[PDB]
Amino acid sequence: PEFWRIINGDTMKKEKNVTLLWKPLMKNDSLCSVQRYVINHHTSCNGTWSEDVGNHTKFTFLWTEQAHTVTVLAINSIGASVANFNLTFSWPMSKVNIVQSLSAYPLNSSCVIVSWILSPSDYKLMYFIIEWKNLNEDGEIKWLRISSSVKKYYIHDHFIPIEKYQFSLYPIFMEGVGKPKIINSFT
Amino acid sequence: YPLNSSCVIVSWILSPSDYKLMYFIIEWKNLNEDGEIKWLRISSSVKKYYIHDHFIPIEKYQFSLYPIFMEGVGKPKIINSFT
Ligand SMILES: *[C@@H]1O[C@H](CO)[C@@H](O)[C@H](O)[C@H]1NC(C)=O
Ligand SMILES: *[C@@H]1O[C@H](CO)[C@@H](O)[C@H](O)[C@H]1NC(C)=O
Ligand SMILES: *[C@@H]1O[C@H](CO)[C@@H](O)[C@H](O)[C@H]1NC(C)=O
Ligand SMILES: *[C@@H]1O[C@H](CO)[C@@H](O)[C@H](O)[C@H]1NC(C)=O
Repeated sequence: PEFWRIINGDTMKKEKNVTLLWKPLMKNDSLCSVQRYVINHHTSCNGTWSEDVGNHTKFTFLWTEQAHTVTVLAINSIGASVANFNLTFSWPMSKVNIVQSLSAYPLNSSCVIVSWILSPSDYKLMYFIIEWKNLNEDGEIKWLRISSSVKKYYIHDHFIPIEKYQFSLYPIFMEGVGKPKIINSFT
Repeated sequence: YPLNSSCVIVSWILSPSDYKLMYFIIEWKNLNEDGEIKWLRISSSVKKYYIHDHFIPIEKYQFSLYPIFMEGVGKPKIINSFT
């Protein structure tokens, strides 16, 4: 699976609610069928266990402490997956910004232009998240994972000219997720 | 200058000379990416051209108008920045 973290809370509060969302596996990716999914959490106590999420697409947790790591193992009847995606949460690196600017323009109803300019940083940079949402209705969040090597990508999605949309870019580092950049419209 | 995302209008001016000119070739090339060179034909009777194609307004595009006389190609003319 490819999980995605949703946060619904104030930045001032030290405890944040994190929701995990993943796109259902396809026939080839899961090698066919996976009967049940499991999510494991990493704790400073180093407790090894398993938590069963079910076929439900939503899972919620409350993050308070420093070092937390989540791994979504897709256990099949044969066994468990060997390679999984990875993400970290912590405070100090959530303020550093490496991307100063970005712009978004509409081509038509099928594609959107996004460009960004960033600056070199001491830590290694590998990949980025770009997602979009609608303010007219509080629907589901649509997101995509892109590489940091290429500075230019066209979003292929439906877009209503009348409705006003929100775009945002999340940076990813080994230490965690940095300061998110959210764009409203032309300014 | 681009009228919108799908139309660009170019303008020029000519002066009398001993040689005569027959047609013009409109050529453009991108800066950041090394894309294929696109060229178009135009006669000298009409002074305006409405280039219609898919364009991305954000990036700069380099334009070039070249003249033709009895002896062939003349001095290249380069347009680097949008007006
Ligand atoms: C997170 O997972 C990736 C790949 O699954 C791995 O390369 C990396 O070392 C992991 N990080 C930690 C802190 O376990
Ligand atoms: C929108 O533009 C894209 C190219 O950016 C093109 O593939 C698509 O066909 C266009 N939409 C329509 C409805 O023609
Ligand atoms: C741009 O202008 C040209 C010339 O009138 C027109 O054909 C075209 O429909 C216009 N494009 C848009 C997106 O309005
Ligand atoms: C092409 O050939 C014709 C006849 O040989 C000549 O009149 C014409 O000038 C030539 N074209 C050019 C560009 O010289």
